[PDB]
Amino acid sequence: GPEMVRGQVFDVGPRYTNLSYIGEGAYGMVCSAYDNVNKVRVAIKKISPFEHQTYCQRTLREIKILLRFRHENIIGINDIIRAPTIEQMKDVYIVQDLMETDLYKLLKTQHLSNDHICYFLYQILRGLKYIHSANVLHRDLKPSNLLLNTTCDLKICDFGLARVADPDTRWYRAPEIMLNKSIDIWSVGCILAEMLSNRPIFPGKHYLDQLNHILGILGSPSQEDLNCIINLKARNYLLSLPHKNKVPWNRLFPNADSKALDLLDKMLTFNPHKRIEVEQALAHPYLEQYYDPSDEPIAEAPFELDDLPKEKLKELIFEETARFQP
Ligand SMILES: COC[C@@]1(C(=O)Nc2ccc3[nH]nc(-c4ccnc(C5CC5)c4)c3c2)CCN(CC(=O)N2CC=C(c3ccc(-c4ncccn4)cc3)CC2)C1
Repeated sequence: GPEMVRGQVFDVGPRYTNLSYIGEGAYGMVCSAYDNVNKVRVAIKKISPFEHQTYCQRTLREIKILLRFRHENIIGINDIIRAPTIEQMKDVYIVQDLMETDLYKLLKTQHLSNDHICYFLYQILRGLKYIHSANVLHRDLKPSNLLLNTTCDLKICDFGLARVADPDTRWYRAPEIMLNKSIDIWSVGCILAEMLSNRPIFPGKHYLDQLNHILGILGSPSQEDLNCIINLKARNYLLSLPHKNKVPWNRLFPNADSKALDLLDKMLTFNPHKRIEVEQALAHPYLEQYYDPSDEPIAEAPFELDDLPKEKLKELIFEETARFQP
């Protein structure tokens, strides 16, 4: 009865037909499909998380957040398919917009132009404005989580790690998280850097090597950065560390644009309190030809702690997808 992709039941018909393998990952499998009802191309992805709570946790964030968000530079959810009773729900099928590819695949095939880089960056920070304006952190910004259509339109995906802000992949992890909302800007910076060099800038093997890469290019932190840390054991680590001189951006990036390296700097500042916020990164000279606060929306309804048994999450998951059932 049901369609099937690489020996994987896709029980999404009769509405969704002509299914085609796009990719896979720990999450599940993603597919291109035809919506026979709205007569348009979509992406369906089959998730099977009900065994372990952290899967249930990521499933529910993904759904909660994306249903609640509407933005031009954020992948929405269109429809969601799941069994009509909670006992029999083993899988969720989340239908979203179809796109051509992600930034990860794009970088592996082409060195981009300052034209491609200025626009992509503009759209990222645009997306991020909405997200932060909802008091919400993505927490996992990176190339493979920025989707592209043939029109060079960029959309941000995967809110599996999303949280509400509340001060109480490694290569894009901000330095404060190896020690103890700006954490997104550091990712956006590391992404800017990769788009410049077609190389990940800070490719650490482990959490300590990650720092060494970071301090390798920034040099050792200043007095006031060290202060604004308040972790002692962490800070004690940093002190124990041989002095390393700041690399000027333009020696790592010779053929790169003067204005962008000025934005990268304010983006990759060690001190989280000093680092540029989205609002301003937008207002930076490098994005002068794009920056338009009229055309740069903010969440109308800003936002939720769920460390619960996988049975209550399965309930909430069922509850949140209810709106798609007769
Ligand atoms: C990176 O974007 C990939 C995830 C993302 O959304 N993909 C995605 C979404 C919409 C899309 N439209 N068009 C394309 C598309 C079209 C064409 N070419 C591409 C690129 C060439 C690849 C992409 C596309 C791709 C896939 C799912 N994910 C978010 C997610 O679904 N959630 C967060 C994580 C969850 C989860 C993770 C792991 C497990 C689990 N792990 C181990 C065992 C069991 N379960 C369970 C749930 C479930 C909920 C981010």
